Amino acid sequence: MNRQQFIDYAQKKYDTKPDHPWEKFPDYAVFRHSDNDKWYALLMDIPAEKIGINGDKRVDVIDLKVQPELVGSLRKKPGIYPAYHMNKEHWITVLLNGPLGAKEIHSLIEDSFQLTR
Repeated sequence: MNRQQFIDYAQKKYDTKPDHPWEKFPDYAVFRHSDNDKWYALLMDIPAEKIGINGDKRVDVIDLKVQPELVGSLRKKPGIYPAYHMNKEHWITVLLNGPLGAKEIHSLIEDSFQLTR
């Protein structure tokens, strides 16, 4: 799943419009509820290095909130890394255009959504 397919899925399955809090980073986009304004998804374009993957290349990742007892197990899957720019005990960073399946990603997007309802 890529950057495009992601922002679209959010718009349809949640009717959420992407926000861009950072002026310096036009790409970084957050997804929150209209209720409590709580972020449940953080889309970012970052240097592969910042999350351990090598190669002088950039990557598109999304940060999702999960239950602290699942962070250890999830991070063990391929394509899931430690939370970047977010709290590591509560957040997860999923690599887009990566080995993680869109289905598995959709459910994680749901989990982060309900965890911040």
